[PDB]
Amino acid sequence: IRPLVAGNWKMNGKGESLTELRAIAAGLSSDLGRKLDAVICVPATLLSRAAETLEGETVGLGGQDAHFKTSGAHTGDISPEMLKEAGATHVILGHSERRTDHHESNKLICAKTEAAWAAGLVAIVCVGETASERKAERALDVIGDQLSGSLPDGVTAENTIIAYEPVWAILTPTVQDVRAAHAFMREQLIERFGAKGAHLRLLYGGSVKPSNAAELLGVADVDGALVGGASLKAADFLAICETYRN
Amino acid sequence: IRPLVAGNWKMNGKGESLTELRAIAAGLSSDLGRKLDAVICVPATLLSRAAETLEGETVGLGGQDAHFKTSGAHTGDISPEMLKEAGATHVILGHSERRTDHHESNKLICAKTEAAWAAGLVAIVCVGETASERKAERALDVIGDQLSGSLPDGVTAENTIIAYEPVWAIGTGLTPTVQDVRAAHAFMREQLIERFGAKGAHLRLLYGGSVKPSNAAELLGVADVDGALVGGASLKAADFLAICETYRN
Repeated sequence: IRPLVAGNWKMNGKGESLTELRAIAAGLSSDLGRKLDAVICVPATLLSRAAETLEGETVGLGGQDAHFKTSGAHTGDISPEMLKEAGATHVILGHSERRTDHHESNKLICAKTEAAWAAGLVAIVCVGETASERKAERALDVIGDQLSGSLPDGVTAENTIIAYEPVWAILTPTVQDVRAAHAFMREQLIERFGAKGAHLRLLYGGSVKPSNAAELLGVADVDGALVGGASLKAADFLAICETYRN
Repeated sequence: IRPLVAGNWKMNGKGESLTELRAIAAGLSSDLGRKLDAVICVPATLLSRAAETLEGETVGLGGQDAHFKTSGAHTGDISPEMLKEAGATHVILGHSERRTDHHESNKLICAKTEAAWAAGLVAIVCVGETASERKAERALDVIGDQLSGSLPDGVTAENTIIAYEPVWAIGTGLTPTVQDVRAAHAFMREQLIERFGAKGAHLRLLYGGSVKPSNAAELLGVADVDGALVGGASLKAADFLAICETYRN
Protein backbone atom coordinates (compact mmCIF):
# COMPACT_ATOMS: atom_id res chain seq x y z
CA ILE A 1 0.00 0.00 0.00
CA ARG A 2 1.50 3.31 -1.12
CA PRO A 3 1.82 5.73 1.91
CA LEU A 4 -0.17 8.94 2.14
CA VAL A 5 0.75 11.88 4.33
CA ALA A 6 -2.22 14.25 4.47
CA GLY A 7 -2.17 17.58 6.21
CA ASN A 8 -5.25 19.01 7.85
CA TRP A 9 -4.77 22.79 8.24
CA LYS A 10 -8.10 23.03 9.99
CA MET A 11 -9.12 26.70 10.43
CA ASN A 12 -5.64 28.16 9.65
CA GLY A 13 -4.21 29.51 6.38
CA LYS A 14 -4.72 32.54 4.18
CA GLY A 15 -2.84 34.08 1.22
CA GLU A 16 0.41 34.33 3.27
CA SER A 17 0.41 30.58 3.98
CA LEU A 18 0.76 29.60 0.31
CA THR A 19 4.55 29.78 0.72
CA GLU A 20 4.30 26.78 3.02
CA LEU A 21 2.47 24.89 0.29
CA ARG A 22 5.17 25.78 -2.26
CA ALA A 23 7.91 24.61 0.14
CA ILE A 24 6.10 21.34 0.70
CA ALA A 25 5.88 20.94 -3.10
CA ALA A 26 9.62 21.69 -3.35
CA GLY A 27 10.55 19.22 -0.60
CA LEU A 28 8.63 16.43 -2.35
CA SER A 29 9.97 17.49 -5.77
CA SER A 30 12.60 14.66 -5.51
CA ASP A 31 12.95 10.89 -4.74
CA LEU A 32 11.11 11.28 -1.42
CA GLY A 33 7.99 12.61 -3.12
CA ARG A 34 8.07 9.88 -5.74
CA LYS A 35 7.72 7.34 -2.87
CA LEU A 36 4.55 8.76 -1.17
CA ASP A 37 1.42 10.71 -1.90
CA ALA A 38 0.73 13.91 -0.05
CA VAL A 39 -2.45 15.99 0.19
CA ILE A 40 -2.90 19.21 2.09
CA CYS A 41 -6.45 20.10 3.16
CA VAL A 42 -6.82 23.84 3.35
CA PRO A 43 -9.66 26.12 4.19
CA ALA A 44 -12.26 26.49 1.45
CA THR A 45 -11.40 30.16 1.12
CA LEU A 46 -7.83 29.30 0.12
CA LEU A 47 -8.49 26.30 -2.17
CA SER A 48 -8.50 27.91 -5.62
CA ARG A 49 -5.41 29.97 -4.83
CA ALA A 50 -3.67 26.88 -3.50
CA ALA A 51 -4.67 24.93 -6.64
CA GLU A 52 -2.92 27.62 -8.72
CA THR A 53 0.19 27.51 -6.55
CA LEU A 54 0.36 23.73 -6.77
CA GLU A 55 -0.32 23.59 -10.58
CA GLY A 56 2.03 20.87 -11.94
CA GLU A 57 3.22 19.59 -8.54
CA THR A 58 2.76 16.11 -6.97
CA VAL A 59 0.97 17.55 -3.90
CA GLY A 60 -2.82 17.02 -3.83
CA LEU A 61 -5.37 19.42 -2.28
CA GLY A 62 -8.24 18.62 0.05
CA GLY A 63 -11.20 20.37 1.51
CA GLN A 64 -12.04 19.87 5.17
CA ASP A 65 -15.77 19.29 4.69
CA ALA A 66 -18.48 19.28 2.05
CA HIS A 67 -22.23 19.05 1.83
CA PHE A 68 -24.33 16.05 0.65
CA LYS A 69 -26.04 18.04 -2.15
CA THR A 70 -24.64 19.46 -5.38
CA SER A 71 -26.28 22.88 -4.82
CA GLY A 72 -29.26 24.37 -3.03
CA ALA A 73 -30.65 26.72 -0.41
CA HIS A 74 -27.91 26.00 2.15
CA THR A 75 -26.40 29.34 3.17
CA GLY A 76 -22.74 28.99 4.24
CA ASP A 77 -22.36 25.37 3.06
CA ILE A 78 -19.99 24.25 0.25
CA SER A 79 -20.78 21.51 -2.23
CA PRO A 80 -18.20 18.85 -3.07
CA GLU A 81 -18.53 20.06 -6.66
CA MET A 82 -17.39 23.43 -5.57
CA LEU A 83 -14.37 21.84 -3.95
CA LYS A 84 -13.70 19.85 -7.08
CA GLU A 85 -14.06 22.80 -9.45
CA ALA A 86 -11.76 24.90 -7.20
CA GLY A 87 -9.02 22.28 -7.47
CA ALA A 88 -9.53 19.72 -4.66
CA THR A 89 -8.88 15.98 -5.21
CA HIS A 90 -9.84 14.97 -1.68
CA VAL A 91 -12.15 15.99 1.16
CA ILE A 92 -12.01 15.25 4.89
CA LEU A 93 -15.36 13.98 6.11
CA GLY A 94 -16.51 13.22 9.63
CA HIS A 95 -13.58 14.89 11.43
CA SER A 96 -14.12 14.64 15.23
CA GLU A 97 -14.36 18.41 15.39
CA ARG A 98 -17.42 18.29 13.11
CA ARG A 99 -18.99 15.15 14.66
CA THR A 100 -18.65 16.82 18.06
CA ASP A 101 -19.20 20.64 17.54
CA HIS A 102 -21.38 20.34 14.48
CA HIS A 103 -23.21 17.19 15.60
CA GLU A 104 -22.57 15.39 12.32
CA SER A 105 -24.08 11.97 12.35
CA ASN A 106 -22.81 8.76 10.78
CA LYS A 107 -25.75 8.95 8.35
CA LEU A 108 -24.70 12.48 7.25
CA ILE A 109 -21.10 11.48 6.74
CA CYS A 110 -22.31 8.54 4.66
CA ALA A 111 -24.40 10.86 2.46
CA LYS A 112 -21.46 13.31 2.24
CA THR A 113 -19.20 10.40 1.29
CA GLU A 114 -21.39 9.31 -1.71
CA ALA A 115 -21.72 12.94 -2.84
CA ALA A 116 -17.95 13.38 -2.63
CA TRP A 117 -17.40 10.30 -4.81
CA ALA A 118 -20.03 11.58 -7.22
CA ALA A 119 -18.12 14.90 -7.52
CA GLY A 120 -14.83 13.07 -8.28
CA LEU A 121 -13.26 13.36 -4.87
CA VAL A 122 -11.51 10.89 -2.64
CA ALA A 123 -13.16 10.88 0.82
CA ILE A 124 -10.88 10.93 3.84
CA VAL A 125 -13.40 9.61 6.39
CA CYS A 126 -12.51 9.99 10.03
CA VAL A 127 -13.56 7.81 12.95
CA GLY A 128 -12.52 7.89 16.57
CA GLU A 129 -13.67 7.35 20.16
CA THR A 130 -13.93 9.82 23.04
CA ALA A 131 -12.35 9.56 26.49
CA SER A 132 -15.55 8.34 28.10
CA GLU A 133 -16.25 5.81 25.29
CA ARG A 134 -12.77 4.52 25.94
CA LYS A 135 -12.91 4.71 29.76
CA ALA A 136 -16.21 2.81 29.46
CA GLU A 137 -14.46 0.10 27.39
CA ARG A 138 -16.61 0.68 24.30
CA ALA A 139 -13.73 1.84 22.05
CA LEU A 140 -14.10 -0.91 19.46
CA ASP A 141 -17.91 -0.88 19.49
CA VAL A 142 -17.79 2.87 18.66
CA ILE A 143 -15.04 2.65 15.98
CA GLY A 144 -16.99 -0.29 14.46
CA ASP A 145 -20.30 1.55 14.48
CA GLN A 146 -18.73 4.68 12.96
CA LEU A 147 -17.10 2.65 10.20
CA SER A 148 -20.20 0.67 9.31
CA GLY A 149 -22.54 3.78 9.51
CA SER A 150 -20.21 6.40 7.85
CA LEU A 151 -19.16 4.30 4.88
CA PRO A 152 -21.51 3.71 1.96
CA ASP A 153 -21.65 0.32 0.23
CA GLY A 154 -19.57 1.56 -2.76
CA VAL A 155 -16.20 1.94 -0.99
CA THR A 156 -13.06 1.20 -3.04
CA ALA A 157 -9.40 1.54 -2.20
CA GLU A 158 -9.36 4.36 -4.75
CA ASN A 159 -12.39 6.46 -3.58
CA THR A 160 -11.99 6.23 0.23
CA ILE A 161 -9.32 6.71 2.83
CA ILE A 162 -9.95 6.16 6.60
CA ALA A 163 -8.33 8.21 9.35
CA TYR A 164 -8.40 7.08 12.95
CA GLU A 165 -8.54 9.89 15.51
CA PRO A 166 -7.95 9.01 19.10
CA VAL A 167 -10.29 11.77 20.28
CA TRP A 168 -9.95 10.26 23.76
CA ALA A 169 -6.38 11.56 24.05
CA ILE A 170 -7.36 15.20 23.10
CA LEU A 171 -2.76 11.54 27.33
CA THR A 172 -0.55 10.48 24.39
CA PRO A 173 -1.57 7.19 22.78
CA THR A 174 0.91 4.33 22.79
CA VAL A 175 2.14 2.37 19.83
CA GLN A 176 0.07 -0.39 21.37
CA ASP A 177 -3.05 1.77 21.31
CA VAL A 178 -2.48 2.71 17.65
CA ARG A 179 -1.68 -0.85 16.66
CA ALA A 180 -4.91 -2.27 18.17
CA ALA A 181 -7.14 0.46 16.68
CA HIS A 182 -5.72 -0.04 13.22
CA ALA A 183 -5.75 -3.86 13.31
CA PHE A 184 -9.43 -3.58 14.33
CA MET A 185 -10.18 -1.20 11.44
CA ARG A 186 -8.43 -3.47 8.99
CA GLU A 187 -10.39 -6.55 10.18
CA GLN A 188 -13.70 -4.58 10.17
CA LEU A 189 -13.11 -3.36 6.64
CA ILE A 190 -12.06 -6.75 5.25
CA GLU A 191 -15.18 -8.42 6.82
CA ARG A 192 -17.45 -5.91 5.04
CA PHE A 193 -15.56 -5.07 1.85
CA GLY A 194 -13.38 -8.18 1.34
CA ALA A 195 -10.41 -7.86 -0.93
CA LYS A 196 -10.39 -4.10 -1.31
CA GLY A 197 -10.64 -3.71 2.49
CA ALA A 198 -7.07 -4.93 2.61
CA HIS A 199 -6.11 -2.13 0.18
CA LEU A 200 -7.83 0.86 1.90
CA ARG A 201 -5.37 3.30 3.36
CA LEU A 202 -5.75 3.68 7.10
CA LEU A 203 -4.11 6.87 8.32
CA TYR A 204 -3.26 7.56 11.92
CA GLY A 205 -4.90 10.87 12.88
CA GLY A 206 -3.68 11.36 16.45
CA SER A 207 -0.87 13.79 17.30
CA VAL A 208 1.81 13.35 14.63
CA LYS A 209 5.04 15.29 14.77
CA PRO A 210 8.58 14.87 13.36
CA SER A 211 9.69 13.35 16.72
CA ASN A 212 7.07 10.57 16.84
CA ALA A 213 6.37 9.89 13.20
CA ALA A 214 8.87 7.03 12.76
CA GLU A 215 7.41 5.05 15.70
CA LEU A 216 3.74 5.74 14.92
CA LEU A 217 3.94 5.28 11.12
CA GLY A 218 5.95 2.03 11.42
CA VAL A 219 2.93 0.38 13.03
CA ALA A 220 1.22 -2.38 11.09
CA ASP A 221 -1.93 -1.27 9.33
CA VAL A 222 -0.96 2.41 9.48
CA ASP A 223 -0.61 3.61 5.90
CA GLY A 224 0.19 7.24 6.62
CA ALA A 225 -1.00 10.14 8.72
CA LEU A 226 -3.54 12.91 8.87
CA VAL A 227 -1.27 15.50 10.34
CA GLY A 228 -2.72 18.46 12.27
CA GLY A 229 -0.53 21.28 13.52
CA ALA A 230 2.67 19.87 12.21
CA SER A 231 1.37 20.35 8.64
CA LEU A 232 1.17 24.12 8.88
CA LYS A 233 4.91 24.50 8.43
CA ALA A 234 6.66 22.87 5.49
CA ALA A 235 9.71 21.91 7.62
CA ASP A 236 7.58 19.86 10.06
CA PHE A 237 5.47 18.24 7.36
CA LEU A 238 8.50 17.34 5.25
CA ALA A 239 10.28 15.85 8.29
CA ILE A 240 7.24 13.66 8.88
CA CYS A 241 7.39 12.60 5.21
CA GLU A 242 11.11 11.82 5.73
CA THR A 243 9.95 8.64 7.53
CA TYR A 244 9.41 6.98 4.14
CA ARG A 245 12.97 7.71 2.94
CA ASN A 246 13.91 4.02 3.38
CA ILE B 1 -30.31 55.91 4.86
CA ARG B 2 -28.54 54.75 1.64
CA PRO B 3 -30.14 51.51 0.38
CA LEU B 4 -28.36 48.20 -0.04
CA VAL B 5 -29.36 45.33 -2.24
CA ALA B 6 -27.52 42.25 -1.04
CA GLY B 7 -27.67 38.92 -2.86
CA ASN B 8 -27.38 35.59 -1.19
CA TRP B 9 -26.30 32.87 -3.61
CA LYS B 10 -26.55 30.23 -0.94
CA MET B 11 -24.76 26.99 -2.00
CA ASN B 12 -24.59 27.99 -5.69
CA GLY B 13 -21.61 29.28 -7.63
CA LYS B 14 -18.41 28.16 -9.33
CA GLY B 15 -15.92 29.57 -11.83
CA GLU B 16 -18.58 29.52 -14.53
CA SER B 17 -20.78 31.82 -12.32
CA LEU B 18 -18.28 34.70 -12.34
CA THR B 19 -19.73 36.21 -15.52
CA GLU B 20 -22.92 36.93 -13.55
CA LEU B 21 -20.94 39.09 -11.11
CA ARG B 22 -19.37 40.79 -14.05
CA ALA B 23 -22.84 41.52 -15.55
CA ILE B 24 -24.14 42.83 -12.22
CA ALA B 25 -21.15 45.19 -11.90
CA ALA B 26 -21.78 46.49 -15.43
CA GLY B 27 -25.49 47.04 -14.85
CA LEU B 28 -24.68 49.11 -11.80
CA SER B 29 -22.16 51.29 -13.63
CA SER B 30 -25.13 53.50 -14.71
CA ASP B 31 -26.56 56.44 -12.77
CA LEU B 32 -28.11 53.56 -10.76
CA GLY B 33 -25.17 52.48 -8.61
CA ARG B 34 -24.50 56.05 -7.51
CA LYS B 35 -27.72 55.78 -5.50
CA LEU B 36 -27.43 52.25 -3.95
CA ASP B 37 -24.91 49.78 -2.54
CA ALA B 38 -24.76 46.20 -3.72
CA VAL B 39 -23.14 43.12 -2.19
CA ILE B 40 -23.22 39.57 -3.49
CA CYS B 41 -22.60 36.82 -0.95
CA VAL B 42 -20.96 33.85 -2.63
CA PRO B 43 -19.66 30.49 -1.54
CA ALA B 44 -16.35 30.67 0.33
CA THR B 45 -14.74 28.55 -2.44
CA LEU B 46 -15.45 31.31 -4.97
CA LEU B 47 -14.70 34.34 -2.87
CA SER B 48 -11.13 35.09 -3.96
CA ARG B 49 -12.00 34.59 -7.63
CA ALA B 50 -15.09 36.79 -7.25
CA ALA B 51 -12.82 39.39 -5.53
CA GLU B 52 -10.56 39.28 -8.57
CA THR B 53 -13.65 39.57 -10.83
CA LEU B 54 -14.91 42.71 -9.11
CA GLU B 55 -11.54 44.46 -8.59
CA GLY B 56 -12.12 48.21 -8.82
CA GLU B 57 -15.93 47.90 -8.93
CA THR B 58 -18.56 49.22 -6.55
CA VAL B 59 -20.16 45.78 -5.94
CA GLY B 60 -19.08 44.42 -2.57
CA LEU B 61 -18.55 40.79 -1.72
CA GLY B 62 -19.95 38.80 1.21
CA GLY B 63 -19.36 35.49 2.89
CA GLN B 64 -22.35 33.41 3.93
CA ASP B 65 -21.18 32.45 7.42
CA ALA B 66 -18.04 32.67 9.57
CA HIS B 67 -16.61 31.33 12.74
CA PHE B 68 -16.33 33.12 16.12
CA LYS B 69 -12.57 32.52 16.48
CA THR B 70 -9.77 33.85 14.32
CA SER B 71 -8.15 30.47 13.88
CA GLY B 72 -7.74 27.06 15.44
CA ALA B 73 -8.90 23.46 15.52
CA HIS B 74 -12.19 23.82 13.74
CA THR B 75 -11.92 21.50 10.77
CA GLY B 76 -14.10 22.79 7.90
CA ASP B 77 -14.88 26.18 9.50
CA ILE B 78 -13.89 29.53 8.00
CA SER B 79 -12.77 32.43 10.15
CA PRO B 80 -13.95 35.96 9.43
CA GLU B 81 -10.25 36.83 8.76
CA MET B 82 -10.10 34.33 5.91
CA LEU B 83 -13.18 35.92 4.39
CA LYS B 84 -11.65 39.36 4.81
CA GLU B 85 -8.30 38.31 3.36
CA ALA B 86 -10.13 36.65 0.37
CA GLY B 87 -11.80 39.97 -0.43
CA ALA B 88 -15.12 40.05 1.34
CA THR B 89 -16.37 43.17 3.05
CA HIS B 90 -19.52 41.54 4.46
CA VAL B 91 -20.68 38.27 6.01
CA ILE B 92 -24.14 36.87 6.45
CA LEU B 93 -24.64 35.57 9.95
CA GLY B 94 -27.52 33.72 11.53
CA HIS B 95 -29.33 32.89 8.27
CA SER B 96 -32.50 30.81 8.98
CA GLU B 97 -30.95 27.90 7.10
CA ARG B 98 -28.08 27.87 9.57
CA ARG B 99 -30.28 28.59 12.59
CA THR B 100 -32.50 25.63 11.59
CA ASP B 101 -30.16 23.11 9.94
CA HIS B 102 -26.94 23.87 11.80
CA HIS B 103 -28.68 24.60 15.11
CA GLU B 104 -27.03 27.97 15.48
CA SER B 105 -28.10 29.75 18.68
CA ASN B 106 -28.40 33.51 19.30
CA LYS B 107 -25.41 33.13 21.53
CA LEU B 108 -23.28 31.65 18.69
CA ILE B 109 -24.40 34.35 16.29
CA CYS B 110 -23.51 37.03 18.80
CA ALA B 111 -20.06 35.53 19.11
CA LYS B 112 -19.77 35.31 15.34
CA THR B 113 -20.86 38.99 14.95
CA GLU B 114 -18.09 40.27 17.32
CA ALA B 115 -15.50 38.26 15.50
CA ALA B 116 -16.79 39.57 12.15
CA TRP B 117 -16.32 43.15 13.39
CA ALA B 118 -12.84 42.39 14.72
CA ALA B 119 -11.92 41.06 11.29
CA GLY B 120 -13.06 44.26 9.51
CA LEU B 121 -16.34 42.86 8.17
CA VAL B 122 -19.88 44.29 8.25
CA ALA B 123 -22.15 41.61 9.72
CA ILE B 124 -25.45 41.00 7.98
CA VAL B 125 -27.35 39.47 10.87
CA CYS B 126 -30.57 37.59 10.05
CA VAL B 127 -33.65 37.27 12.18
CA GLY B 128 -37.06 35.86 11.44
CA GLU B 129 -40.00 33.88 12.84
CA THR B 130 -41.32 30.45 11.71
CA ALA B 131 -44.85 29.49 10.79
CA SER B 132 -45.06 27.74 14.13
CA GLU B 133 -43.99 30.88 16.07
CA ARG B 134 -46.48 32.91 14.05
CA LYS B 135 -49.32 30.51 14.79
CA ALA B 136 -48.23 30.78 18.47
CA GLU B 137 -48.84 34.56 18.24
CA ARG B 138 -45.19 35.15 19.23
CA ALA B 139 -43.90 36.61 15.95
CA LEU B 140 -42.69 39.85 17.41
CA ASP B 141 -41.58 38.26 20.69
CA VAL B 142 -39.34 35.86 18.65
CA ILE B 143 -37.80 38.62 16.48
CA GLY B 144 -37.19 40.63 19.69
CA ASP B 145 -35.46 37.73 21.45
CA GLN B 146 -33.36 37.07 18.32
CA LEU B 147 -32.29 40.73 18.03
CA SER B 148 -31.37 41.05 21.73
CA GLY B 149 -29.54 37.71 21.87
CA SER B 150 -27.83 37.76 18.46
CA LEU B 151 -26.47 41.31 18.51
CA PRO B 152 -23.47 42.39 20.67
CA ASP B 153 -23.43 45.63 22.69
CA GLY B 154 -20.94 47.16 20.26
CA VAL B 155 -23.36 47.50 17.30
CA THR B 156 -22.76 50.54 15.07
CA ALA B 157 -24.72 51.71 12.11
CA GLU B 158 -21.61 50.94 10.06
CA ASN B 159 -20.64 47.49 11.40
CA THR B 160 -24.04 45.81 11.39
CA ILE B 161 -26.86 45.35 8.96
CA ILE B 162 -30.02 43.49 9.96
CA ALA B 163 -32.04 41.32 7.61
CA TYR B 164 -35.57 40.08 8.33
CA GLU B 165 -36.53 36.68 6.98
CA PRO B 166 -40.21 35.86 6.96
CA VAL B 167 -39.39 32.22 7.45
CA TRP B 168 -43.10 31.48 7.95
CA ALA B 169 -43.71 32.14 4.21
CA ILE B 170 -41.13 29.71 2.96
CA GLY B 171 -42.60 26.86 0.98
CA THR B 172 -46.19 28.22 1.09
CA GLY B 173 -46.42 29.93 -2.31
CA LEU B 174 -47.74 33.13 -0.63
CA THR B 175 -45.64 36.31 -0.33
CA PRO B 176 -45.83 38.60 2.73
CA THR B 177 -48.00 41.67 2.35
CA VAL B 178 -46.73 45.23 2.68
CA GLN B 179 -48.61 45.15 5.97
CA ASP B 180 -46.55 42.14 7.16
CA VAL B 181 -43.27 43.79 6.06
CA ARG B 182 -44.15 47.16 7.61
CA ALA B 183 -45.08 45.59 10.93
CA ALA B 184 -41.85 43.54 11.07
CA HIS B 185 -39.62 46.44 10.14
CA ALA B 186 -41.34 49.05 12.31
CA PHE B 187 -40.88 46.58 15.19
CA MET B 188 -37.21 45.98 14.46
CA ARG B 189 -36.57 49.75 14.26
CA GLU B 190 -38.23 50.51 17.59
CA GLN B 191 -36.28 47.65 19.27
CA LEU B 192 -32.93 48.77 17.90
CA ILE B 193 -33.61 52.42 18.91
CA GLU B 194 -34.55 51.29 22.48
CA ARG B 195 -31.31 49.38 22.78
CA PHE B 196 -28.79 51.31 20.67
CA GLY B 197 -30.37 54.82 20.47
CA ALA B 198 -29.52 56.93 17.41
CA LYS B 199 -27.19 54.25 15.99
CA GLY B 200 -30.38 52.16 15.92
CA ALA B 201 -32.14 54.75 13.75
CA HIS B 202 -29.42 54.54 11.10
CA LEU B 203 -29.05 50.76 11.06
CA ARG B 204 -29.85 49.33 7.60
CA LEU B 205 -32.84 46.95 7.82
CA LEU B 206 -32.97 44.65 4.81
CA TYR B 207 -36.10 42.83 3.73
CA GLY B 208 -35.08 39.21 3.25
CA GLY B 209 -38.36 37.70 2.06
CA SER B 210 -39.22 36.91 -1.50
CA VAL B 211 -38.11 39.92 -3.46
CA LYS B 212 -38.21 39.75 -7.21
CA PRO B 213 -38.38 42.20 -10.12
CA SER B 214 -42.21 41.84 -9.90
CA ASN B 215 -42.69 43.06 -6.23
CA ALA B 216 -39.56 45.07 -5.43
CA ALA B 217 -41.10 48.57 -5.88
CA GLU B 218 -43.85 48.14 -3.22
CA LEU B 219 -41.72 46.21 -0.61
CA LEU B 220 -38.69 48.40 -0.80
CA GLY B 221 -40.89 51.54 -0.53
CA VAL B 222 -41.95 50.35 2.91
CA ALA B 223 -40.89 52.56 5.80
CA ASP B 224 -37.89 51.17 7.66
CA VAL B 225 -36.92 48.89 4.80
CA ASP B 226 -33.51 50.03 3.68
CA GLY B 227 -32.94 47.35 1.06
CA ALA B 228 -33.14 43.63 0.60
CA LEU B 229 -31.33 40.34 1.09
CA VAL B 230 -32.28 38.70 -2.14
CA GLY B 231 -32.18 34.88 -2.61
CA GLY B 232 -33.05 33.12 -5.88
CA ALA B 233 -33.33 36.38 -7.82
CA SER B 234 -29.63 37.21 -7.08
CA LEU B 235 -28.46 34.21 -9.09
CA LYS B 236 -29.10 35.90 -12.43
CA ALA B 237 -27.70 39.30 -13.09
CA ALA B 238 -30.85 40.52 -14.95
CA ASP B 239 -33.10 39.58 -12.04
CA PHE B 240 -30.78 41.18 -9.51
CA LEU B 241 -30.50 44.33 -11.61
CA ALA B 242 -34.24 44.65 -12.17
CA ILE B 243 -34.66 44.61 -8.39
CA CYS B 244 -32.00 47.33 -8.12
CA GLU B 245 -33.69 49.38 -10.89
CA THR B 246 -36.55 49.92 -8.40
CA TYR B 247 -34.33 52.67 -6.97
CA ARG B 248 -33.74 54.65 -10.26
CA ASN B 249 -35.81 57.61 -8.95
